Amino acid sequence: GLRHTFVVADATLPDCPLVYASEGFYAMTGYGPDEVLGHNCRFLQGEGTDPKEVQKIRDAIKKGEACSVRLLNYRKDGTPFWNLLTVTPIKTPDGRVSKFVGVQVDVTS
Ligand SMILES: *[C@@]12=NC3=[C]C([C])=C([C])[C]=C3N([C][C]([O])[C]([O])[C]([O])[C]OP([O])([O])=O)C1=NC(=O)[N]C2=O
Repeated sequence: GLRHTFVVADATLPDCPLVYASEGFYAMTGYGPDEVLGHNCRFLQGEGTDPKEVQKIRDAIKKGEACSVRLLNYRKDGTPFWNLLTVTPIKTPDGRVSKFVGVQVDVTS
């Protein structure tokens, strides 16, 4: 298949911190678990990140809906790369959102 990464966000906490990331996620971005875990994924964002696309993710999280955007992210070394992101809400049986799962694909080609 195509190369991709994977993270899990804990919705039971208010700002959706990351609680597990795939080895590809650390290797793609250059950040380590000690600088990724516990934090919201937005640290990957930067000057060229489109605020309208960011808005689409922020609303989907509030609304508990899946979303797919294309964002300009930045590695730890500041170099940019294009990240196609799909966020999926994971619900408990009672309809409540417990976790958000994100597949990140570098589509810089
Ligand atoms: C990020 N991946 C990512 C993965 C999950 C599971 C979730 C829930 C969010 C992301 N984001 C977005 C970020 O965490 C945040 O939700 C948005 O920026 C909108 O909220 P704010 O308050 O900051 O406007 C991801 N953002 C990225 O830029 N790159 C990803 O890989």
